[PDB]
Amino acid sequence: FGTLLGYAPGGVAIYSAVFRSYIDDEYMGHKWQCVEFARRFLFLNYGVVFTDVGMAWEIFSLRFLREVVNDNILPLQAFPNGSPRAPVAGALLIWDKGGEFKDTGHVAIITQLHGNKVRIAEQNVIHSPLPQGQQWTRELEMVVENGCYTLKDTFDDTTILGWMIQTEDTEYSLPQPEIAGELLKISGARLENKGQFDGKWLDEKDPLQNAYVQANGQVINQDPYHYYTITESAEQELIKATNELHLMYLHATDKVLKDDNLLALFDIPKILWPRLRLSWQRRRHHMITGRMDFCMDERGLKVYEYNADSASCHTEAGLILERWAEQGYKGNGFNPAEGLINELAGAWKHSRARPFVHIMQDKDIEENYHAQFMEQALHQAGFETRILRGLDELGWDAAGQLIDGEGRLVNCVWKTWAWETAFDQIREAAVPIRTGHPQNEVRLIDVLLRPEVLVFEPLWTVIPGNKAILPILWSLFPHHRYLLDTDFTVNDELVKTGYAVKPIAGRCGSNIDLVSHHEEVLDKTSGKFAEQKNIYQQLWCLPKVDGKYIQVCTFTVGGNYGGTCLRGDESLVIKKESDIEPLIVVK
Amino acid sequence: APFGTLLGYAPGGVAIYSSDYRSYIDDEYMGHKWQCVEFARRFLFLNYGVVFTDVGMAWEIFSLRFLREVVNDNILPLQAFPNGSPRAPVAGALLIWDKGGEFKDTGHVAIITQLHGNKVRIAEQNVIHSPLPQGQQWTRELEMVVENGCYTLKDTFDDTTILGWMIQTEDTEYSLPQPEIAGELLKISGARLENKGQFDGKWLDEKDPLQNAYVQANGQVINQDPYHYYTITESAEQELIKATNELHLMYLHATDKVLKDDNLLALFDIPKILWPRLRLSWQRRRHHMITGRMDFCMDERGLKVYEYNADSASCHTEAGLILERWAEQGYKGNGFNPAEGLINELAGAWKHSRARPFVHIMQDKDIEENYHAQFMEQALHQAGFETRILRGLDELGWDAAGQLIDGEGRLVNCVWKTWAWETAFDQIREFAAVPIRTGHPQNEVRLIDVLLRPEVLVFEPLWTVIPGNKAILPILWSLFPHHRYLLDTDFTVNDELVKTGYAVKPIAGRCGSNIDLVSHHEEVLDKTSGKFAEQKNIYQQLWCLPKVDGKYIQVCTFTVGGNYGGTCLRGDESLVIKKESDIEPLI
Ligand SMILES: Nc1ncnc2c1ncn2[C@@H]1O[C@H](COP(=O)(O)OP(=O)(O)NP(=O)(O)O)[C@@H](O)[C@H]1O
Ligand SMILES: Nc1ncnc2c1ncn2[C@@H]1O[C@H](COP(=O)(O)OP(=O)(O)NP(=O)(O)O)[C@@H](O)[C@H]1O
Ligand SMILES: [Mg+2]
Ligand SMILES: [Mg+2]
Ligand SMILES: [Mg+2]
Ligand SMILES: [Mg+2]
Repeated sequence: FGTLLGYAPGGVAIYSAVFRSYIDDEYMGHKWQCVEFARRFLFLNYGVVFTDVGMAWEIFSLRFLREVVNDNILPLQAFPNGSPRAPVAGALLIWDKGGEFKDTGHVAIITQLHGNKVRIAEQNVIHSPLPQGQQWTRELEMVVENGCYTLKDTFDDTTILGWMIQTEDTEYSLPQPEIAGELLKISGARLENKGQFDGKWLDEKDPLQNAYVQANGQVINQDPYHYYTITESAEQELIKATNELHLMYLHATDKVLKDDNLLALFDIPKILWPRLRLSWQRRRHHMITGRMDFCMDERGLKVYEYNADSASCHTEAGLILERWAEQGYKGNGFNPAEGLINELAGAWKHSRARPFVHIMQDKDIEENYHAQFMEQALHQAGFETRILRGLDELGWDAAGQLIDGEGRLVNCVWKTWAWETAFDQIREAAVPIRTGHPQNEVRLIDVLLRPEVLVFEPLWTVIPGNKAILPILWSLFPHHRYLLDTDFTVNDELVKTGYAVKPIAGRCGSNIDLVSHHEEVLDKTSGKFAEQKNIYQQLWCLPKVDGKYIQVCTFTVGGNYGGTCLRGDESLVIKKESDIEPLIVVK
Repeated sequence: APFGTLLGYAPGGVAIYSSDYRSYIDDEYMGHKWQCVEFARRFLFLNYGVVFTDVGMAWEIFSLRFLREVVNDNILPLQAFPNGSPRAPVAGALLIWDKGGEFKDTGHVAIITQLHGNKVRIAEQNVIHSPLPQGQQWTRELEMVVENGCYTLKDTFDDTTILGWMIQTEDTEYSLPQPEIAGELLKISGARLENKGQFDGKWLDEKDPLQNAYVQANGQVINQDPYHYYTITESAEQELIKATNELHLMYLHATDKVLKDDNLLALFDIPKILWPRLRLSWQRRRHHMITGRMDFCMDERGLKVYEYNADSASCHTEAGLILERWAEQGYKGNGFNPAEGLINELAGAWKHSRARPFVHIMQDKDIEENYHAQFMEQALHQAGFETRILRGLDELGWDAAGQLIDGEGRLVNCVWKTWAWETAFDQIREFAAVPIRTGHPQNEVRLIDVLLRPEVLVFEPLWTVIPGNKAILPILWSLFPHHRYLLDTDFTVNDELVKTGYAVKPIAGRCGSNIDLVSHHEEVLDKTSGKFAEQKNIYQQLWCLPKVDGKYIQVCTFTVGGNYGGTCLRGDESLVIKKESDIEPLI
């Protein structure tokens, strides 16, 4: 393991959790699989990288590479084995899962084309030192007949999907694989009632679970004997979409922070602009968790919003639903969010956070278990926490430093508070924060914006959590399959489709108005944000399944998929009071 | 309060320490703990993401006409208003003091934190060294008198002079012209020493390996008349320092702009394959440049810069040591060696480079490069590094796997090259990634097989080829039109250049090779042969060196870690300075 075997062109080493391979703070892969080599190769040689993928064969489905130096997105065309499009050096070559590559699939780099052969460089095929100075691992027979190009693999039971090239030229290239509507259908299921949820099924021995009870009782939803399922094909679409939209959202965030006209649309205090930028530039890789809201049904997959600032439901999807399973599911399926705690613990272990982080939650019994759920992650990652319930335990020394109750310094914190809240305190000649007070009255903004404090999630995360970014995403990725047309007005095309009126910095499902392509108000909610800037997002009603509208939620943990959860409501607009609906992935 | 003790915070949480006798924030140099400039610059960066260049004295800030936006190396305009100006001294502006009274010769600077119609509050660092009133975010209050539109401030001191304030804005109304220096101060004068035989035998100490290195190459000699020297006024040096820091920031801005636009970068004739790396380099090794050298024409007419040797520059030993020996040996006046601390500031930039513990020095087998290697070896040694000089490439070879190793078999991972990158680029002009060897029968390692090895960390960084290439001159002209120090440089002989006459110069040449100086009369004032005849030329406005005491003197300033590192001369019987032109003692 790890023995250096040789080098691909340009001098890219080839070898045979704590195996994460990074070059700077860019994730190359897992040591030392086929994907890690192809990614690193592309990263050291062309400054580009493809998004996270579970299996190597999932690569052949991407249609874009990211250019790191400027978070720019480039077009990547795919080509089937046997194409007029010739397989040039440096192109990605992918294998479907099958034979030698049972389930994984495979990927390598074409280092050199010939007249009757081709040389590829790759990892996890060869585990022996290569001959002095030879920069390739295998050769593959190529058949050039009638302008068409075919590659023949050295194995006898492996399908080669094709090669890929980063180019605008779409000629000879195939279309982006589109998933079957049926495979995306959500459908109800039921457990056999043997009184499995008739009592204290939630383990009250566990402090975390018990905190949940204190805030919600022994309840997940009205009927715990009923649950829903999604095909394992859907979860994969969910993983494709989550990872892909995650990059999109950042590509737009960077785009926003690069032009005062675009940033100006978010109504953030103009005094926080330079700080937004600086935060983006040095904490771009420090985001920890996020939740994406989707509509999923036979029509396809659409994104409503990306709660990137401060999300929740982690405890529910990643702990309670597990208990529910362990308590009453005897099937073969699985909870798409089972390993959320670890995913998070992972993200924390690699976050440049201080050894001792203060957890800042509000004095709401409902946040208690959320703060503790996260504290579990931080503790699993080896950090020291101290859960601050409200701003009362906070104070300043004589000089002006932030100390907690025990009297220690507060320089690193993970908040439950949304940044827009601290923003509010500003909207009343440079970030006005107190550094001392006769009564020691410390405020939220007096902590989160104290330059010396390391906050999670980062400041810039409020750009992607703000809806003013949706119209921008549309502008940059027009007619993208997961996107919904949204604008800061009701344009001609929207007036025609119907739309959702939404406050740019709202949440909980507040002040949302749903108008049809007719005139009628399909549904409306109240809220505290009825006075802020609204956006209008193309309508796209939630699917009703077994008497409840259902919205799919995935989580992002450090940029990548972290799980899926369900949310149901008797009405079209999911709200804070909505129920969590058990979900079980099936194949 | 002792040194380093925190007394309080300015607006936004910018701490104020007691400087009762160097600070960085990430990778950005802020100042020296804890001067008035260290706080002034830190305030701006933490609050506004901008910063102003390295200044010798705080009073010099008032002469600066631009700020730097760090998050994108963009340059912002900064106007200066006299104290007594219609322009009101808004909060956040810079308040600069001229040297005098309480602020003797250092001068002084502070930040206006708030206005009160009849008063103003400011924060600073090297004025009061005692804790401040719990919570008070200012250090002093000045009386602002407003009489008929004008604004005047009165400083709490009776003998000091307040220059005015500065505001980053495009509105030049009420503002001051960027001062110019009286050409008479920029004149280079000839001087002579009393001949009492100070330079007749062996004045260079041969027991010092360094000096001996110099002598084995040049003998006990610097120029043809060691008794004659030149002088410039301390004001000209200040100007020279002013210009060096300014141009350095300019070139770096021009580099950023080039690596952000393919249509520009393409004018450099750098093998495409390297583009992604050029970019990656600018991004990581942004602050890793050690030392460069600028070439100027200075005289009553003012200051012009011909080129900026940022890749590989020499003359460091001559200026910072041999001339030191010359003075210590035959000078007894009051003037000084403008380059005396090179070695010390050199060790400086190394100590703060992200350099690896053992650094291989790579020179070419030139009895002349030996002392430039060894001189640099001293700074490395002083900054605490282990070195081994490599003369030529015979000593290099590869392991069985393909790793670069030196004579004594150790790994070559870090390197300070004497070689010019273009030499390595040339080995590319003769694939699907940079064509380097990671193995070879005869174990024959080329230059490029080292500099472009991904694991090999080199100095100077790859990107420096850009500023070092003269295709940047036209770009620089384009960005900073009729700039005080720039010369009209284009890629063709445009109308204007026909009028002035111009220099024909290869974009990637050195030593003064293949230069053609044509007059407005359209005559060839001078020519030089060379090995760069066949590459792309740029044409720069003629601006002949001045002739002083029989020779033409060109001024040179060293850049070191981005800031002025000293000055030296070079004279020649011709208008063209070459590798053979001698160094002339400056004082
Ligand atoms: N374009 C749309 N078409 C149909 N329904 C929509 C649309 N946008 C939103 N909704 C519904 O409105 C709810 C609220 O919209 P959403 O974009 O999630 O805003 P939010 O208040 O920021 N969410 P959250 O932070 O989870 O509480 C969703 O959960 C959907 O059920
Ligand atoms: N615009 C100009 N007008 C008049 N003389 C010039 C001009 N540009 C250059 N020269 C002269 O030509 C010499 C060579 O030009 P320079 O720009 O230093 O090129 P170089 O060969 O890259 N320098 P170097 O790397 O130090 O050896 C200068 O030192 C001057 O003596
Ligand atoms: Mg939502
Ligand atoms: Mg939301
Ligand atoms: Mg020169
Ligand atoms: Mg040069």
